[PDB]
Amino acid sequence: PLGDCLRDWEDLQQDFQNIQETHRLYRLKLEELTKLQNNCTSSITRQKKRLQELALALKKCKPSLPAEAEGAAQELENQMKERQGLFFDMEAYLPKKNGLYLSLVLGNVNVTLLSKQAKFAYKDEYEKFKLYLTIILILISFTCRFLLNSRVTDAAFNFLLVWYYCTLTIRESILINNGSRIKGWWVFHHYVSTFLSGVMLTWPDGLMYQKFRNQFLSFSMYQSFVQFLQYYYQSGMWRGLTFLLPFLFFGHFWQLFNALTLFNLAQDPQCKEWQVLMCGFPFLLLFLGNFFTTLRVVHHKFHSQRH
Amino acid sequence: PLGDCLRDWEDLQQDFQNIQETHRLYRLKLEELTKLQNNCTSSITRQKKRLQELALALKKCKPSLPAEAEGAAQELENQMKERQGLFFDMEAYLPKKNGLYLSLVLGNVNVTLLSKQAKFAYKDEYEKFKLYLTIILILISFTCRFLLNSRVTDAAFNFLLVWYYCTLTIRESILINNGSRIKGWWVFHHYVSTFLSGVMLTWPDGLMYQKFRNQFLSFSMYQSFVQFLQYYYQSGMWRGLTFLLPFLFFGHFWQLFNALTLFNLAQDPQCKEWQVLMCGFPFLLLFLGNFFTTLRVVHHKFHSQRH
Repeated sequence: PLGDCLRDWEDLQQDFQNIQETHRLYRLKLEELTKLQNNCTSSITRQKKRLQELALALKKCKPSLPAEAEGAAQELENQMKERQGLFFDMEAYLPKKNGLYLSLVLGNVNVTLLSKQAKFAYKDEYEKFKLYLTIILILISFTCRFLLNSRVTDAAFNFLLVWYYCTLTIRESILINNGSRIKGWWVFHHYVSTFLSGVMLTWPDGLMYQKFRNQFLSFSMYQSFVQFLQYYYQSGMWRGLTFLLPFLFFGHFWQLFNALTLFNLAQDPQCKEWQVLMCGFPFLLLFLGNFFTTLRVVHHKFHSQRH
Repeated sequence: PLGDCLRDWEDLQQDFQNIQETHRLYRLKLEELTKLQNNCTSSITRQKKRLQELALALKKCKPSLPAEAEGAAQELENQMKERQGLFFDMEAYLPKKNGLYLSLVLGNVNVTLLSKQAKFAYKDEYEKFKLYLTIILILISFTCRFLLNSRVTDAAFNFLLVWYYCTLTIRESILINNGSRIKGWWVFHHYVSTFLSGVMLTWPDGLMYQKFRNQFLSFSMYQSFVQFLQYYYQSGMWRGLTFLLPFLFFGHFWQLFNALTLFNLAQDPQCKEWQVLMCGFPFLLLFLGNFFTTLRVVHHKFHSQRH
C-alpha cells in the first residue's frame, strides 16, 4: 500500500537532518576559509611592500662601498632569489582579482583554480580543444579551397576563424591569470588575426578577390597545419625544434609573401578598395612580430644552453 | 648604513614564518572543504533519487484508493513542496558542474559564487554593463543613421552588435548557472539576433541595401531604447508594466513590419540576393517568439493575480 512510502520517509527524515548538520558545518567552514583569505591578504601586502623595499635597498647599495657592504649586498641578492620564489609559490594558491579583459567579459567573477591537479587538467583540455578545432579548420579550409568556390562559404570560414580566435583569447587569458605567464606577442597575435579575418569578411566580390583568394586559403591551410603539429611538441625536448624551425620559417615567409602580394596588388588594376591596404597591413605586422619573438626566444634558449 | 635593512629583515623573518603557519592552516582548510563537498555530493544523490522516488510513488497513488490513501497522498504532497524547497536551498550553496556552452567556451572551470551577497553584486554589475552598452548602442546607431551614410560604419555597427550579443550570452549563462533560472525564449533570442546581424554583415552594397538601411537603423535605435528603459523597471511593481506594455507591443510590431517589408521586397526589382530571405526570416522568428513569450508570461502573472 503506502506504508513503504511512510518507512522510507521516516528514514530520510533523520538522514537529511544529519545532512543539514553537515551542511551547517560546511557553511561555517566556507566563512572560515573566507576570513583566512582576508588574513593572507596582509601577507600579500608584505609580499609586495617589503620585497620592493629590500629591492630599492640593494639598488641604493650599488655605489662603491667597503668590502663589508659588497659582501652584504651579495648575501642579500643570494637570498632574495629564493625569497621571491617562496613568496610567489605562496601567492599562487590565493584566489586573484581578475584583470581587465576577463573582467569586461565575465563581469567580476573569480576563476582561479587553486589546485595543481586542476591546473594540469585545465591545460590538457586547453590543448585538446585547440587540436580538435585545428582539425576542423584544416578540413573546412581545404574543402572551401578545392571542392567549390562560393562566397557564402568564404563568409562561413571567416566567421569560424574570428570565433575561434576570440575563444582562444578568453581561454588563454584565464590560463594566464591562473598559472604560468605567457605575456608577450602571443596575445596581440590573436588580437591582430581576428581583425584580419574581420576586414577580410567584407570584400565586395570584385576581381581583387578572385586574385587573392587562392593565396589566402592555401596559407590558412598551412598555418593550421603548423598549429596541428605544434601540439605534439608541447605534449612530449630540445631535439624537437630541430625539425620544427624550418616549418615555422616557411610559414613566416609564406605570410610575408602574401603581405607583399597584397601591398603591391594595390597599384595596377583599374581600381581597388580600401580593404586591400587595411588587410595587407595586418599580415605584415604578423610577420614582423612573429619572426621577431620566435627568434628572440630561440636566442634566449640558446644563451641559456650556452651557460 | 645597512643595519636598518638587517633589522627589518630580522623582523620580517618571524613575520613571514607566522605567515607560513597561517598558510599551512589555510591549505589544510582548503582540502577540508574539498572533502566536505565530496561528502555533501551524496546529499545531492539522495536529493535526486529519493525525491523522484516519492514522486513516482505519489504518481502511482493517483488511482482510486480508500480514504486513507487519498488522505496520505494529500499529506505527501503538502510536504513535498517544502521538501524540494529545502533541498534546493541546500544545493544552491554547492559548486556546480558547468553546462554545455559555458564548458565549450571556458573549458572546465567552476564559476559558482556560493554567497548571496556575491550573487547580488554580480547581478548589479550584469545590469550596469547592460545599461552602459545600451547607451553606446543608441549613440552609435543614431549617428550612423543620420550624421553620415557610409558602408564602413554599418560594418562597424554590426560588429559591435554581434560582439555585444555574444557577451550577453556568456554573462547570462553564468547567471543561469549561478542563481535564478530564466530558461526559455531569452536565450534563443540572443542566438537568433547575432546570426541576424551576421547575415546582414555581408550585403553587397546594391540597391536593396539603400532601400532597407533606414528601416533597419531606426528599428535598432528603438529596440535599444526599450532595453534602455527596461533597466529601471528591473531596479525599482505591477504598476510598471502598465506603461511598458505599449512600448513593447510597438516594438514587436515595428520588427514585424520590417520582416514583412523584407520578405516582400524580394519580388519586384530587377534582381536580389539570397540575403534578403536569409535576413527577413530571423526577424519574423524574433517577432513570433517574442510576442508569444511575453504574452504567455503576462497571462501567467495575470492568472497568479487572479488567485
